[PDB]
Amino acid sequence: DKKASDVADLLQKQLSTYNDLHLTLKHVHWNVVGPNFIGVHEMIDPQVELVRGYADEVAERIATLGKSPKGTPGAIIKDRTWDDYSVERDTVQAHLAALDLVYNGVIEDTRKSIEKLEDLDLVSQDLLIAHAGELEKFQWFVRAHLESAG
Amino acid sequence: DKKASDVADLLQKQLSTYNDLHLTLKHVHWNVVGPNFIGVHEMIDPQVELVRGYADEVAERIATLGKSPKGTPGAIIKDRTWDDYSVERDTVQAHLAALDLVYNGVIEDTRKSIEKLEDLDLVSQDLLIAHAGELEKFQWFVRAHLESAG
Amino acid sequence: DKKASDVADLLQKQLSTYNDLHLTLKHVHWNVVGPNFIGVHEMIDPQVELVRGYADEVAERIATLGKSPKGTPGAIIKDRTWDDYSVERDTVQAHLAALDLVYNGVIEDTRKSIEKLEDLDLVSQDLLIAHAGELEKFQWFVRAHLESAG
Amino acid sequence: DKKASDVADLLQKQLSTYNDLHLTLKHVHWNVVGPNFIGVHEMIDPQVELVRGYADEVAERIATLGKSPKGTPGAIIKDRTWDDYSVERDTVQAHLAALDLVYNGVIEDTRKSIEKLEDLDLVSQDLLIAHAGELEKFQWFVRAHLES
Amino acid sequence: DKKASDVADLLQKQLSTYNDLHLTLKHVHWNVVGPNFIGVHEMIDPQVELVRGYADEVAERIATLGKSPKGTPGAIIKDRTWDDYSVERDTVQAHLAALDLVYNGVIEDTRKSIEKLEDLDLVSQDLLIAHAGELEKFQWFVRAHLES
Amino acid sequence: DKKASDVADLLQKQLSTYNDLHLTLKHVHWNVVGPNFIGVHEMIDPQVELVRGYADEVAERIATLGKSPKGTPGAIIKDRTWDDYSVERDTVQAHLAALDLVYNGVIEDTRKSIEKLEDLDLVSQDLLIAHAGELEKFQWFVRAHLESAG
Amino acid sequence: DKKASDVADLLQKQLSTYNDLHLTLKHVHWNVVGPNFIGVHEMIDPQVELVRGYADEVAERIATLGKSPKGTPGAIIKDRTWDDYSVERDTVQAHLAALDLVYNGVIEDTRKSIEKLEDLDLVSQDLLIAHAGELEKFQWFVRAHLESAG
Amino acid sequence: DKKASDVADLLQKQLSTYNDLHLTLKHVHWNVVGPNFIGVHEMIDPQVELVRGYADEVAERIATLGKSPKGTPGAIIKDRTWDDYSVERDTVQAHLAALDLVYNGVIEDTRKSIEKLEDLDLVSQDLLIAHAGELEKFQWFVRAHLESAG
Amino acid sequence: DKKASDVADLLQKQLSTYNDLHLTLKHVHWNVVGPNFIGVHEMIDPQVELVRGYADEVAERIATLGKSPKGTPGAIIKDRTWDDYSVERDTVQAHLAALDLVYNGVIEDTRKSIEKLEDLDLVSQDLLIAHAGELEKFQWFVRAHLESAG
Amino acid sequence: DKKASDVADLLQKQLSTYNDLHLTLKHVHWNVVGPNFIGVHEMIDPQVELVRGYADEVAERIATLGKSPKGTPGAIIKDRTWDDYSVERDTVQAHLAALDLVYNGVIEDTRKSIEKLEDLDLVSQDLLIAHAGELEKFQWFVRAHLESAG
Amino acid sequence: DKKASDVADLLQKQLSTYNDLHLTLKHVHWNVVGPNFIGVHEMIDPQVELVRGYADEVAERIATLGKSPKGTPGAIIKDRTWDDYSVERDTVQAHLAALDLVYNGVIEDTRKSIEKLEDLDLVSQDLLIAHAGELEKFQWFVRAHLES
Amino acid sequence: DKKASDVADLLQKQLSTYNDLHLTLKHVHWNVVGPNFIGVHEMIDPQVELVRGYADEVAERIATLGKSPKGTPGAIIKDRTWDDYSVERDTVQAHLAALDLVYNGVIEDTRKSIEKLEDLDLVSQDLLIAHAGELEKFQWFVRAHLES
Repeated sequence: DKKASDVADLLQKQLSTYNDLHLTLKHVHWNVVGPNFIGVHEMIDPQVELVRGYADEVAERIATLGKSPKGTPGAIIKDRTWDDYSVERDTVQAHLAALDLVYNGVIEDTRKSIEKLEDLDLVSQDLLIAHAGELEKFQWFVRAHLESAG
Repeated sequence: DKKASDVADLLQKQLSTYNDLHLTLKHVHWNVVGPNFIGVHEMIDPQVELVRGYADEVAERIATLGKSPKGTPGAIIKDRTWDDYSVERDTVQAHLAALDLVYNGVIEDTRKSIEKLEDLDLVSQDLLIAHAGELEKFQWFVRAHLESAG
Repeated sequence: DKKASDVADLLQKQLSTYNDLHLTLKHVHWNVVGPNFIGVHEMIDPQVELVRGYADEVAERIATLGKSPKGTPGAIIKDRTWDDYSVERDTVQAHLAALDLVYNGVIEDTRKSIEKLEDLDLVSQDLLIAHAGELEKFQWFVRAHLESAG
Repeated sequence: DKKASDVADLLQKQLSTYNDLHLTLKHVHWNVVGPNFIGVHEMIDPQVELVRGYADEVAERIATLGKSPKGTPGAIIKDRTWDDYSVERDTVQAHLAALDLVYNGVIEDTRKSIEKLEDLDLVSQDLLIAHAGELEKFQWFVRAHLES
Repeated sequence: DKKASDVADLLQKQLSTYNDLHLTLKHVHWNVVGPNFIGVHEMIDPQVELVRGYADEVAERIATLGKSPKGTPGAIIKDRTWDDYSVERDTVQAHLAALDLVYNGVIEDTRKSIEKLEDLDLVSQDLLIAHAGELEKFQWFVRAHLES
Repeated sequence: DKKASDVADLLQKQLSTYNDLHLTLKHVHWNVVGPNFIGVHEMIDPQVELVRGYADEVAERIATLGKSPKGTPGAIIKDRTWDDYSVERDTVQAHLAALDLVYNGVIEDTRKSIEKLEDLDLVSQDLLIAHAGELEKFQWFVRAHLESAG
Repeated sequence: DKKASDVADLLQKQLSTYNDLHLTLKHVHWNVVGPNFIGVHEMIDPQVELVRGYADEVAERIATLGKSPKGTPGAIIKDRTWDDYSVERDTVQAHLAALDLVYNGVIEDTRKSIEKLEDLDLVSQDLLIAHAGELEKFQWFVRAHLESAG
Repeated sequence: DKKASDVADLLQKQLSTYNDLHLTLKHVHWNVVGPNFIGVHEMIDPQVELVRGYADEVAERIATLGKSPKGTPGAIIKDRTWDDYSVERDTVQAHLAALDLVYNGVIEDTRKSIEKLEDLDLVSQDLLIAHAGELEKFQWFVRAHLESAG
Repeated sequence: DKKASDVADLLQKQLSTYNDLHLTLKHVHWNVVGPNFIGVHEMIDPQVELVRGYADEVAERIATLGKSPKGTPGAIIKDRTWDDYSVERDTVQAHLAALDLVYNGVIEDTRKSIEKLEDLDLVSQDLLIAHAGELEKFQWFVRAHLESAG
Repeated sequence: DKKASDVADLLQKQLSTYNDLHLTLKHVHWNVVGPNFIGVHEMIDPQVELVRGYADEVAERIATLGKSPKGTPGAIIKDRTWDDYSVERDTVQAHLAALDLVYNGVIEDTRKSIEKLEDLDLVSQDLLIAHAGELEKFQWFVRAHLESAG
Repeated sequence: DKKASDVADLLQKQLSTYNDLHLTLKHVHWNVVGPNFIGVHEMIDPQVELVRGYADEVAERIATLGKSPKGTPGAIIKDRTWDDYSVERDTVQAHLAALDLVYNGVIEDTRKSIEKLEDLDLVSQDLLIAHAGELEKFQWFVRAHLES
Repeated sequence: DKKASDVADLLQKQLSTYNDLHLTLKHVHWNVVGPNFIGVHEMIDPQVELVRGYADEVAERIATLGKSPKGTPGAIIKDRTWDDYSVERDTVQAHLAALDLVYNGVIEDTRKSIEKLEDLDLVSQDLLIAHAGELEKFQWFVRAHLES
């Protein structure tokens, strides 16, 4: 129960971020309009599944550690730090810029936890290190759209 | 814009209920313990996908009608009427009883909308009528567990 | 069969609308060019699939009703629906704008046949109710690419 | 509940029809001979699975409505209002003709249930309305065979 | 031919058993409730398809032997020597117990046919010997449930 | 591109032949009846698939050559090829006999375009050489159903 | 080497019958014409694969026993007893009648071997007993065509 | 009937060579022993299917042309020119050397026919040109085994 | 159940033979080296699959008979069958020779259990009859790699 | 290779733990009975799959390191880990309780090898880090079935 | 043999083109940015596999013709007559324009080989004629992007 | 950013290794002859796809880190520190021996990068650590061939 409790808490934070993340991901998928919006749909779909699956992993890891994971809407806002995605019906430029911002928080938060799990739980850390690869790759695809010349 | 606006609103309610629903569904999947918890996992998994897909349908129907659908956590609690699933680490009996309750609201709410869409939009109604079939069947599987003799 | 004759007549118009539709749909696929034409390709492919399928259902339903379904080119330009598609090799917006109007008539015609079937054949009605949803959803995606005039 | 018992009762009549139907579908499959029985084999197979699935759908709908669905041979006999299918080893013509008559009842009974369910249960009605389309479509393929 | 009519007759008794069996399998599927009915759902499904397939195998074997296989509800009643399955909405315990008894007969009847076919038709015998393995294997899973 | 213009012209005729062909092919599918009609169903289904595919290849080739491919109903009845199919609900032989003649023209026209392409475009020629094989093989199966007049 | 040699010989006979069988099967597939010839194709195809596979089994069993199996054309006629299928371009009635005859020999020959292997090799016998099931079922489908009333 | 008759004859020759070929192919598959015999099995299997399929193509092309194709064992030896594979239980070296020889005849014979079909039937020629690619590639894999240094 | 006890006893020996077999089979897979070791890999993989499957059948049959099947390591070295496999990292022939002898005992033991079951349980017998065929076929392939001493 | 020798040694213990593990895992599968035994079946099947796979990875890694991996029964009971599984035909809780303890040792041993590998081989460490996650997740599911003593 | 060495030589030039092509295809895939790079991603992927497969087809054809096919980076440089693709992170417009020019050469070189092979090897020619169709089809999709 | 440019640089060296590697893998595939070249064919195929995929993974990682990944033949030559693979049509023994030496460098270079990335980028390191396992596993199968 020693450090496991502490790790379990770190994961809960991650759990709420993922839930909030795939909800948001879906939200923009539904509200993006404009010329190149099919490409955005194409790009979001797989990420939504990846993140949803990461929520399952993170959640099942919290339970394996001994605590009870929370996935209800209330727990999402309680844990939440990143306000609430506020861009609605809009273009690819607006939603991508906003999403890039969302990922800065997600990636930065994931890096810290990986750093914090170094001496608590290698397994749980490896879990986060695997997620960071896709989280960061995705942000790049997002950024790549906002570069009409680079 | 006439009645479409009104239909679009009815759907938004449904959209938030579904989002809250698959989040909750997942929450119990993660927190159910006890002897017959594998059967509960088995039963929940497909429902989580069905409901998630219904969220996409309902959401894409709101946009098709002309309004902007909301899937962020904030919109879920704003629209929300059914509090916030409060059963955590627990047995199959407790979670199923709670879920049966959750579905009473979901099914009852879906029936009204189907009733209200009768003279507004047959298509959107057919969408809800298709969902009601699975929503109700699922509740029965849930109830079936709580019947150790019937 | 008297009402069966009417219903069949109604479906025949729908059939010809569907045939002209997938011919037209494919026509644009082969003629859309521009920086984002591929997004439109990936949008049309499954719609052609669906509409070719809908034509089969309507044709088979008509036969089921005891009438001979007509699918020859002469039959199509007779029942007709819209001016023989006049956009050749052109931009994405030029094509999508045209497509939008083509879908306005399809959806309107579908809406009317559904009302007329209300008191004639619940099964044939159900067929169009099912069709309307995807037909409307598709226009939506076409319109999503368009966003001018404020 | 008192309006749902009415829906459960209809459905059980519908459930027994499906069971007797997919058994009969297999029976004709096993006994059709003649130059083109192969095609009738192909035509019946997917229908058998469709109807076997429809039986499942209705039985589950009955249990959802709080009643106990009946699927034993005895249940079929009790509910059955028609005569046991009586064609044995025979021509494609003979079976397809008998089957045409069978689907006349199946379809007529389904429409009457779709008609009653109208003011009782729109969800249960939707279930049958969906079935109807397939049952009637299948009867056409049976009939197309009969028009030499 | 006079030794093949004997094989066709056995098989028809076997064919009616399978039909009554896969109908009953579905029936219990539709009526099991309780904490662990989900598993019994999973356990019955593949068995249902296996038995539905076995019915097909036997019916075709009968037609191959020159006789007309019977698969209608009426055929089942005529051939049936057992009582219609009588358990309705009930516990997993109740159905699995009733089913255990059902498979006792199914298996006993199959061995007697495997025993007669010995000197009548080795190919038909091989068909049943193959079925037996699955029928008995399935009865064990039913029984494993009963040993609390 | 001068020869490219000719080649493209040649393909356009082929395209319209293919469009009329799968429309016609499907027309008979919906109208064949008789004791062995299903054998004809199973014969036509993959042929419609193939011909719809061939039209796509020819259309894309034409575009590849710098021309705008035409696939509208008006385009089809203009280039035309055979009298608008005139067999409605009829027997298998009645339909197959008609189909046979329709294929005589297709195959003949293909044979000629292949000769003309001999010295213009080996790639477009190769496309028709490939098409001819299945087109001819199909007529064969149609004729196999027919065997009268000794 | 004792009885294995004898069993190995019995199998070689079977091997040549199978090879001759799938060749013949294919021959009629190619030469059957008439109304219901699609059904015959449909029926033959799977049998051709089954029999071809039985040739592999029987052949690999001969090698496993210690002898060298022969699949060349010469070995087929040497072992052959049933002349050489002599029906060419022809109808379903003619080819089926001929095939029924071919199977009488095949089935009768298979029964004897099963009978002869009873005290030589149970495994090799089980192999033949499995084949007999399909060989006999197939003959029935063949006979079923020649019964326009039964 | 003019040249088609002549082409039909050329194909029959090819048909018998293929039949004899896949029989032989299978024969060596069953009789190859030694260290690297798995690789030989691996290599033969796909060729056996390819060649069997080529027999179907060639055969269906003969019928499409108007003649009756022959696949019975008798026709194989009548048409046959290449004696009868005489290597039995043996090593990879022996069987491969023999097979290389078999293919020299097959490839050389195929080249002539392609050459002879140049002014008779382009379609039938294309059929043979497609086969030659695989026939020749296969011979190379065979030769590659007999090169323990090259 | 008296005979059921004997039969079960018989199967238990078979079970342990199968467990030692797939453990041993996998042992060599990991230790075979040499120029043609991969051919042996591809040979063993499906055999391990099959034998692991056979163990499941025998185990389940034993339970079906009312006995407790034993699959622990202690159970295996008790019933035993052959000297704990003693070939480590070695050549292909060294391993295959050893494998050959291991299969001689398996096949012999199977042959005996099949005779003993003759008058006890036709179903359990049928199970081994089925197993014997693949077990023997596998030895064959092992022996095919070997061909020394004339 | 000195450290490579140590690492290999470490993996060999892991290998034997994995072999005993899937043998034991399968042992219980065949011996679990009770009202909810099937839930345990469906829980064990993929775990056996995984553990058999892990053994292959560890075995191949050991060989990759230049050592001979040992997978014989004698090797397993030598390295050993826990008392030869002693629960035969028994209840679900009786089996799962035992399984729980077996997994405590596996996970602990894995945890230690991962620490020891920290400074010897990052790749072999990564292998166990990957294994630990599923091994621990599985214990979790086993423990989820258990919930006594408050 | 002396007429086959000519075919092997052509093909090696063709083999080096394909290798440099599927490497370049991946390179543009990795460096396209802008509003619609996703589509260009989708468009390039299947082409990459097609060309990687074509490289295989030609290399095997060369070995079949008795020569040793060359596929190392050094082989590419030796055979290469064009300049290394030089566009880095850049707009879809920039890469698709550069690629259009690349396929101009690829297609022109393929037709000249199809033209020589005419009297040398009809089978090898058939191989390239098949490739050409895909290479030219792909160049059209590249160009359709350029016509704003 | 100044610590990420270091990671991007390493990776580009790694990216050029993979490209030269999957080209070379294909090259040996095309030129192995002898009694058991078929197996070496099977062994190389999945490795080729694995390495082609790894090239993609690294290139994308470089673009994610803000740099432009280089995949053209010229890029390979520039980064390449080893000699172009020089074995032509030759025995399985000859290629597998040469390949063993090739993977010695590939693996040694990958460990040094895994070692540097330790304090630079744990995510990029994780990427290579994953690759290493496959690269080393593949080198063992190459070596197992060499131990006659």
